[PDB]
Amino acid sequence: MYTVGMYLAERLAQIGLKHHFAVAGDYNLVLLDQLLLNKDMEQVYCCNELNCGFSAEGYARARGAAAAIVTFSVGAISAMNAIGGAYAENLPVILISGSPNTNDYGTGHILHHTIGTTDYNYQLEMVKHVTCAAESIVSAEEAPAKIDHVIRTALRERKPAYLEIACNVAGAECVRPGPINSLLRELEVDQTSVTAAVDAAVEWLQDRQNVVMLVGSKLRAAAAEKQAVALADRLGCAVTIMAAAKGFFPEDHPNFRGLYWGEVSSEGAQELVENADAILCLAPVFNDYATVGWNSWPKGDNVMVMDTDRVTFAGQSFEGLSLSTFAAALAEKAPSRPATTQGTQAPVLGIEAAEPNAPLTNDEMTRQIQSLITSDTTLTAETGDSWFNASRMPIPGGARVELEMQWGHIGWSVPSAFGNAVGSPERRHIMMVGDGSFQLTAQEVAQMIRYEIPVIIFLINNRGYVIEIAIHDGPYNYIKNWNYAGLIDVFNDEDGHGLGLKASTGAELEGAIKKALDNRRGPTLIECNIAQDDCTETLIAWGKRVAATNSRKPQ
Amino acid sequence: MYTVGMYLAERLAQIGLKHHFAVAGDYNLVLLDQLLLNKDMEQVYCCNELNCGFSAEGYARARGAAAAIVTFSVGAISAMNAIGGAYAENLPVILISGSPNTNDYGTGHILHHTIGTTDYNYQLEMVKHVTCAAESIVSAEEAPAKIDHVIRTALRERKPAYLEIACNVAGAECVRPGPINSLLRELEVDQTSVTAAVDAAVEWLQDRQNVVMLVGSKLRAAAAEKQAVALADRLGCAVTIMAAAKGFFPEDHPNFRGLYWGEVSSEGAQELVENADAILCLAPVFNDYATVGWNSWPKGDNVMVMDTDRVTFAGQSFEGLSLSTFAAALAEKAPSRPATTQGTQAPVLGIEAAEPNAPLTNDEMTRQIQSLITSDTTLTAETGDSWFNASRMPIPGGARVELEMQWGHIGWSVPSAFGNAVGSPERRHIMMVGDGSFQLTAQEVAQMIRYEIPVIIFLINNRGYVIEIAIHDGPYNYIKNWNYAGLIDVFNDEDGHGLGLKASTGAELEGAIKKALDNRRGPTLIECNIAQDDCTETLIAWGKRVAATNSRKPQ
Amino acid sequence: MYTVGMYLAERLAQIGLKHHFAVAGDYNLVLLDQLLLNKDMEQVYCCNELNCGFSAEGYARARGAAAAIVTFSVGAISAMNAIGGAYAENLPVILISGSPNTNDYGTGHILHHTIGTTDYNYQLEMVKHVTCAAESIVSAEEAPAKIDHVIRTALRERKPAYLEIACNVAGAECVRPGPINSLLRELEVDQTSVTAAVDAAVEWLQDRQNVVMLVGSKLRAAAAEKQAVALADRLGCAVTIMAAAKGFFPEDHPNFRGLYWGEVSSEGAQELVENADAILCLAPVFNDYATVGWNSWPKGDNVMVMDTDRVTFAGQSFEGLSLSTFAAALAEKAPSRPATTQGTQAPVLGIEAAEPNAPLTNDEMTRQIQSLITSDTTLTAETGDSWFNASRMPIPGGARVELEMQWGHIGWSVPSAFGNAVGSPERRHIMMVGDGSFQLTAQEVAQMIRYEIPVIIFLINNRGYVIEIAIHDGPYNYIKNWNYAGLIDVFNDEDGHGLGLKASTGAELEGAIKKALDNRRGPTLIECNIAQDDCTETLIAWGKRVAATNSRKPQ
Ligand SMILES: Cc1ncc(C[n+]2csc(CCOP(=O)(O)OP(=O)(O)O)c2C)c(N)n1
Ligand SMILES: Cc1ncc(C[n+]2csc(CCOP(=O)(O)OP(=O)(O)O)c2C)c(N)n1
Ligand SMILES: Cc1ncc(C[n+]2csc(CCOP(=O)(O)OP(=O)(O)O)c2C)c(N)n1
Ligand SMILES: [Mg+2]
Ligand SMILES: [Mg+2]
Ligand SMILES: [Mg+2]
Repeated sequence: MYTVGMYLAERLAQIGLKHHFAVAGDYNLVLLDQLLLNKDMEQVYCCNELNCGFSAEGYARARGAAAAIVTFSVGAISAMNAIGGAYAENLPVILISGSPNTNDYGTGHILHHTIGTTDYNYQLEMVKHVTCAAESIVSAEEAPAKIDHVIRTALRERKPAYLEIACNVAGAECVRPGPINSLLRELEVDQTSVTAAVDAAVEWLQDRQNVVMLVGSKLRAAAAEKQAVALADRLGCAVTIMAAAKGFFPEDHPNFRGLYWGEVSSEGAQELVENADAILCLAPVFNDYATVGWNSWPKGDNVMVMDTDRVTFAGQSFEGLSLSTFAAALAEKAPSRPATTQGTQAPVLGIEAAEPNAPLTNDEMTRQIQSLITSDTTLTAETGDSWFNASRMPIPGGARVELEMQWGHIGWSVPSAFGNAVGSPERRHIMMVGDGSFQLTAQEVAQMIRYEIPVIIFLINNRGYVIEIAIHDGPYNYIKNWNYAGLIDVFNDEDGHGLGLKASTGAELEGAIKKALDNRRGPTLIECNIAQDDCTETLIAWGKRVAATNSRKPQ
Repeated sequence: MYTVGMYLAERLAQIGLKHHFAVAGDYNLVLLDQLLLNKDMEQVYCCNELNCGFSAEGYARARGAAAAIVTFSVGAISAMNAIGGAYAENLPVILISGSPNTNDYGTGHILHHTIGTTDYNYQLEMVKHVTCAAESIVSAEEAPAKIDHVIRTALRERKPAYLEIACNVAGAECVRPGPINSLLRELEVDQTSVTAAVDAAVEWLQDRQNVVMLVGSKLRAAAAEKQAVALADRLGCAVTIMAAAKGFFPEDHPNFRGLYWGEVSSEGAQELVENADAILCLAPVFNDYATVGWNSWPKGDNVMVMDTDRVTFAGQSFEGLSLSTFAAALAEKAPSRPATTQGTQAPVLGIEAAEPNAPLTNDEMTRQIQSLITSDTTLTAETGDSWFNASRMPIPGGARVELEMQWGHIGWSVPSAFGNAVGSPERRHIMMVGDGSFQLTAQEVAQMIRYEIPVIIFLINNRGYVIEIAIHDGPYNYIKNWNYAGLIDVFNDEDGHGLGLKASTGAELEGAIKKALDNRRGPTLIECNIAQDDCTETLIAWGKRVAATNSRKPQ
Repeated sequence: MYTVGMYLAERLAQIGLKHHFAVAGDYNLVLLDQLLLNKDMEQVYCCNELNCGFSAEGYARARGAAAAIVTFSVGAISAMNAIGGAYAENLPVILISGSPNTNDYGTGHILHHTIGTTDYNYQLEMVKHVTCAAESIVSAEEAPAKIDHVIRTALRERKPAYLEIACNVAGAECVRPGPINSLLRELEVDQTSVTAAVDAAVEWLQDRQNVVMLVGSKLRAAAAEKQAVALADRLGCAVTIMAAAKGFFPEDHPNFRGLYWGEVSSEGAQELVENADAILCLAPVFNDYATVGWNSWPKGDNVMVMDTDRVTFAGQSFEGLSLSTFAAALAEKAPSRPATTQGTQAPVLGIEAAEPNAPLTNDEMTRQIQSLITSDTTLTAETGDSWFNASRMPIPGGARVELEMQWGHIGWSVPSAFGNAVGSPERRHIMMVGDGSFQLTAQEVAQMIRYEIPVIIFLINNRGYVIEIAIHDGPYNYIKNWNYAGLIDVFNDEDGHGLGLKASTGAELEGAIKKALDNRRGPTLIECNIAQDDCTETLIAWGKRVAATNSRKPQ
């Protein structure tokens, strides 16, 4: 007996998934059983569906795709928040939901876990707004076409997708999937467009001596990181990153000149980019946060925007190509433009160590975290002042930084780091999460414990929502303090090997970090006591610009 | 300076809210400031937006309405789950989201907390599927009409509604709201219909000696609890409840004859209902869980269905009336029909006290919890075996029992008990939650601690999803155990006055209950060690019927 | 045998429908049979579903409600345009669609008249955007509730609504509807609010001497025509209408002072409104066309806006009332304010009779049409220069003018007049329609002929889209000329009593009108030869303002 659920599981295995995330409910139990029969995947359980969804999202940052299985409505609607986040962050997460028995359609039956009307279609209609494809299976006959359609579309678009499978069809006899080379099939490229684009680009660079590359947060989605390097080596020009693009270009590189983020840029990088004769933007996302409230937005005659399927410059826009293909072809023909590398250098941390027994500062915490980042390290940085600490940390080549600056859902980091570490266990896994963020999703630390995932968690306990205080202060920014370190042994109970530690000084942090490195059978949470008043100066400047922009009057 | 947010606050206070629930975010901060200016309300903060929504939902069970305020997308989509919950359970919860600055509409700008496209309307489009009204405010001029339409429709339909307010409109100058008697305005009743319905009902009851009232879960939504009592008193007939209707009819009543729930009914009640010549159903919801998988569903010649706005019986349907006005009018003219009360008795708990040092049983735990329920007690019972324990407990008249049997989102109980206790602090608040459920929403116990809410939480630690085991067993039912009692110390830190206790015997439970009653400055969690095998026999019988119905094969 | 379709037919009869409109399709044939069994209604067939929908719309203008019955998708989507129009113009039209057999739900079957996917819900999801209620019926048991919900909501909201009925459920056995007084039940009014609103309104009028009523296009939707007269009688002030409100206030009232429409107002009416101390706006719609491109929009301190459910003035807004109840209560307490009636005059047509043999002018045509308008005449005026001719015609009390100025769908007038004449056959029915408009819907004249409906059609053959030429000229405004008068013979064939006549002079028009008045057994089309450049001066002035407003550059 080969079933619909096995077809799904076999295709998920062919994507490269070694795991999928689940929360059981009576609409998906038979489905979950079919997925357990597949030998190439482990079925990982989560506390709640918001966390399950974000676990899949993190797994997708490790493996290029992921799958989250939930129950109808009560499960799926919370997961839709994580799916919207996958869409925002350009990740192929597949959300599969159990759905009502086929015999209930066209009857007028009221069903459990619904709003209590005869419409069972509302979940599909809701989820279409946060997915690139969305299908519902009510027969075994139609399942192959729909399963494959959602997976193929997700992988090609780099966007999440949705399936629902009727609870009484997940175990129904289904045809077997045929063999494949890859489930990712790109669109065929138009060589006329690439050629005309390259030649136009070469002509445009002729009278432009000061050239800067600006790397954007869609570069990984374009699968063009290597072609970005190739291009950079032939131009020999300065390379900068947008905040959300950290780790998508090696900061090791001899021509790297730091972070462009308007008035909160690395030293020199603002005037570098803003005075350049040619700015080559590689897959940028110029949203209100990245532009510091619409103040720092490169555009005009001096800008070339290289999106994932398009390049635009000099009054022209060339389409039917990929960033991968255009960057590779332009690399062949690009002239030397080294001027912007001369009389500049890669930015440094600029934090000399603190007196080891003094109260722990933000700079000092940032310094020790930075020293932990190897070339086999993944650092997950939460929305909060962690964006601004992570943004000023130099990293070695091969190191991966995970940011969620488009969606910006606080608490993302805990289940994301869990999913990421499950998907790339060979790497060292670090995360920086604020106290506020941590409270939304804290319970997934228990699943890190259950599955023995050695994430090192730097909890910044600054007694509130500090980034919100820098935008607009009020009573809503002040939260109930927990003993975050002591939470670990509650989640351990009898079995677990999590470790909960405290650090109120440089010397205490140093010692906690040693014990964290040695703890291999579970996570280690280092509660860092940082003063509420002790945040980055970059956060305070950005926050003021964001507050002004959000509050600007109507017309 | 009178503002849009102030207009909203004033109307919310006019509904009778003394609290509203919020999670801050930059899209709603200015709105939160305006709501804070209102003298008649306190602003209660939550850990996450899912919990914030269920806290409002619990508050609405106490006060008849509630408000949750969230930020765009990252907040709102989680809260949509709880709003779907509010729809399912017929509760006027208003969800208010902060939304984008008016100046970004029609520009093409990409905004933080969005999926990254130019569509800002997608949240409104999603939330329409789980609300009775949903509006978007982008000007102070239109705000009054949209605020009032949302609030009025919610209250009248007994369904949740949605508002989004542009972050730069919340503090814009607005006209003042006029004085009101009540924002609940009902539809005019059609007396021609009432009269004909009553006259037809009297004629239908002429040759029907065995009459039984079956009280349903929409009776509170109909605002017809008193009229139900008047009708029972006049008929003098037997009165039963459906599982979801507990506390909507007084179990004190001399003519009460227990729970009707198919094969898992109280003693006698199945035979009583199913053999009656007339069954008067008052506001039923005959879903798949309530009918035990379509096996126990009263319909046909012997059945009268009284919906909130309609009566159906004897091949006729009468509308333009309300359950309240029809029940009253029928009580005036109803014949005496006492035959079903003669010789029978109201059902008894029937649990003998255990030996005080024997390992704690489900029965013994149920016995001690049942003794805590007074006429001023609210018992919130979670989806789990707590549904079946709660449904076999007799309660005194005036006792309130909260079940979420249509939506059935595990974890609902914790934030719902929180909001309900905040809304009715004069009452004693008891909570029955399973270990599995507790893990989804655990963190809101920290808000009970923050706001000093003396909920007594009976945590049933049976080491997994036991109700899911009764449907279909597999590895997905077994969760990571926590030290649930010890979690209270973590949430307390230095501030709090919550108490965490364990009970493994009848005597240990007794002492923990006594310390629970004496703790007025915070919640008391009592972790009860119940065996995984030791669940009610009703759960097992009901579980098998549900599995067989859910799994029935396609056509 | 009492069926679902009979329940529907009986509820439609109870609203006051003596007709419903249909286009047969295999999905609705059985439903159409059920409807035909109803003794109180005739079933009227239309050429196409756009026309069917607009025929219902016109019927609703006569009788307050209407019904159009169509087939799935191929029928319903065209009808949605008319439904959109009904929403725009505040008319309770019920669109009923046949839909798929219930056994196809949850199967994956591909069905005829669909887009060819397994989704059959897409029609319902589309129509929700242009309706106040939308329900799908897949069982006889649920049919009564859904039928009554859509009808009651439509009548109370004064908006259209949607039903779909499965093609195998329309003939299914149903319970019978109970007797009613009226299917229109209003919301109970809040006396506290009315009292405060009237008392603040009186106080506000006490301090303001020059008062002017401005009658708006939602006054009929408010059902407040008579209360408006009472208010005008107690106030004794000048009364003006907005263009779309023509006929909603009697123009031979001694205090009527004409049309307010910015710079295209009738003589003296612009100054009268714009220099007033108080402007009482009774149910206005201030769209871009009504305000002459936002140049003439009364607002601010001298303005009181009475909506259908709200009153707003002097920094306050009162709700929980109706325009009907509020204006009646204000009519008993308001002060006398006659100053704006003194000196001024009710405006006249001001067109001298042309020399009878001179080429027909726009003025001469307008003069002769104005003469036909009696107290029991209904004039349907199409989008085009007819808007501007109708708006400069004085009409006696009781006369009705139908304009579609919110939706503005050219061609609406032909099927609208047809439905209106079917619904109000005791009246004289006149139509003004342009050549361009007529071409979209000309075939419904054949239905006028079929059903012997004596509409007098004045077809203005100005050879193109003259209103669009005044906005912005180009080749898209010039259309193929037809022999419009000769079309009547084609539709007559050997059977009908339509008359088609040409008028190129005042004498020929006079002769044609006399023949039109004598033709009782069918419509009379009078094709009037009007020069392309002979359009009203008001159209030119208005056209320029609209063009400038639409083209205004982005920011
Ligand atoms: C789900 C969600 N809710 C609310 C917000 C709004 N928000 C953004 S940053 C922030 C504060 C984060 O606090 P913390 O985690 O303590 O970081 P800190 O700024 O203190 O370092 C909030 C409440 C959000 N982005 N996502
Ligand atoms: C959000 C959500 N996810 C999943 C489910 C499916 N579900 C129903 S009962 C249940 C088990 C609850 O277990 P517990 O709280 O331990 O109570 P017990 O049955 O053990 O008494 C689950 C996972 C649900 N109802 N809601
Ligand atoms: C369905 C539809 N299509 C197009 C338009 C745009 N439009 C508005 S007025 C008009 C011209 C109408 O021409 P005619 O009926 O001859 O009247 P005239 O302007 O000549 O008086 C057009 C095409 C519309 N309102 N509705
Ligand atoms: Mg913080
Ligand atoms: Mg359990
Ligand atoms: Mg024309």
